[PDB]
Amino acid sequence: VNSFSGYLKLTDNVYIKNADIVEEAKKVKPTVVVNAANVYLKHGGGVAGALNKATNNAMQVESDDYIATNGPLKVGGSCVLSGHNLAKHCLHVVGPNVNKGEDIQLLKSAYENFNQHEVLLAPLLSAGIFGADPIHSLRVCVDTVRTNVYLAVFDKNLYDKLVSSFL
Ligand SMILES: CC1(C)CC[C@H](CO)N(c2ncnc3[nH]ccc23)C1
Repeated sequence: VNSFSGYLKLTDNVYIKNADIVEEAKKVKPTVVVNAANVYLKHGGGVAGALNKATNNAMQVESDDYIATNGPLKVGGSCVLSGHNLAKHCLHVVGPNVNKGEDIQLLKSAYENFNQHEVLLAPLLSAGIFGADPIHSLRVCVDTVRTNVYLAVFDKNLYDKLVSSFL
């Protein structure tokens, strides 16, 4: 039993809700919140920009030190950093950005990072400003993640379309 509330159950391990991931994280304070990161951990917009703003830019400061030490992530890769005031940990995961020409096949590799954590709060990878089809992203999530994932979908219209079209 966990403190996630109001989710629709899609499968044995995947749950979905129309919610702002920032507000969800502040309420639940989960062990792991997933960020829709880029390889440089530049948290300028979308989910990443919103999460960073909620940390008063502490996420960006930590991220800049991480990159200075380690260099950029791989597309499809991830790193674990602090969750600041939002969660214990933040799993920064890089899904392919279709608006940069990146291979959508890497979306499965991106979701595989979730399997290293027993429970996560997460957005749909590569959705929003990353330019991928969110229905497809949900399909890959369900077919790849085996741990317990609680998906927050910000757009209410998009949430209803994902539920109604789910197979
Ligand atoms: C374009 C979106 C409405 C759809 C998919 C992603 C990840 O779920 N989106 C978010 N989902 C949940 N919380 C969020 N906060 C800021 C953006 C955001 C944007």
